[PDB]
Amino acid sequence: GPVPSRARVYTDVNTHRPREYWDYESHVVEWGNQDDYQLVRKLGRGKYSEVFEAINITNNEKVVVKILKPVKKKKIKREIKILENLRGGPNIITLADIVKDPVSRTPALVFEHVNNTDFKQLYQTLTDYDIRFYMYEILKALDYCHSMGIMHRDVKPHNVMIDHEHRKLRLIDWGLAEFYHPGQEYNVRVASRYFKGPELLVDYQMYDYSLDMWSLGCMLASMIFRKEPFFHGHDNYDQLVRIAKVLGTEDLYDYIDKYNIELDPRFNDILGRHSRKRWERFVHSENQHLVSPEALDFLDKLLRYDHQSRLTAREAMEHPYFYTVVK
Ligand SMILES: C#Cc1cccc(Nc2nc3cc(C(=O)O)ccc3c3cncnc23)c1
Repeated sequence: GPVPSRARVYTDVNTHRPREYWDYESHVVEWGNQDDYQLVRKLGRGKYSEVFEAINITNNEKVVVKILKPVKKKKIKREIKILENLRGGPNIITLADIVKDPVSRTPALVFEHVNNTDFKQLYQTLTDYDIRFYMYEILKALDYCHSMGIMHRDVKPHNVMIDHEHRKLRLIDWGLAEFYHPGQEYNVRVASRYFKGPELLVDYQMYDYSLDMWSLGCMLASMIFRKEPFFHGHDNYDQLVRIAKVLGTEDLYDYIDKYNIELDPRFNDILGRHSRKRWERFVHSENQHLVSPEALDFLDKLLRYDHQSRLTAREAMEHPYFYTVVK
């Protein structure tokens, strides 16, 4: 079968935590008072919930309320336990309360409110400095959650809320996050298409924190090159082909061969042969001010087929790309 894999860092975090920490199915939710919060306006809904701006009438503060759809009850305590485990961590959104909504008959998560500028608008204006600065803030959040034995699995621009005024960043929507246990096989149906790691795309289930680092690399490439999303596939198969047109097919084969993985035969007549490209090819007069040798080398070290070969969050923070960011 497949060759097994282990995270190269934080491998045994959960192994030596108490069972209460990671056994989320045993978690007992501490309920707050649903009457404390008044819905103000609907912000949107995903496949799993509806999110509302609201006011906390005990202090008149703005908050956000995420009313979970009655689907996949297991996921509910997973997301709750992960938020409580990570609460107070750098740049991790704060879960302020949990209440039972009387209409949906489901849990409603109450989060801190972030006065953000949507990425579709924000990304048009980021400077070279802004991108390094915010990348560094994202890494703080990822090193934190990885060091706490959790992978996010849904890193994408929408989940990185940024108040550009106060230069405040929060990593949100831990609804796809999971505990990392060495040797555990996970569902590959996670992340948004454009940010799915090659591991998910070739059906390799024994992945780990390094998945987030691929997603981060996709974000970075979209920011420095001003092309969002960068790998813009039409479906999960074309997504891998798009990647292979940049990283090349030989290193893809090396990857699947290392883990003795077999490509879906559907790729037989769509994958072709492709050389690995140099990142400079994506540079032009409209994004060159965002690009530097340090940026390209950092990106290159994030976007690797082999999950074991990508920079960890901690290593990424040590990269020359961030020397110019004020600490
Ligand atoms: C569905 C939807 C939808 C569509 C557009 C905008 C938003 N806005 C916000 N979503 C959040 C989600 C979470 C979470 O899921 O952990 C935490 C905090 C926020 C948040 C905080 N502050 C301001 N806005 C949001 C949501």
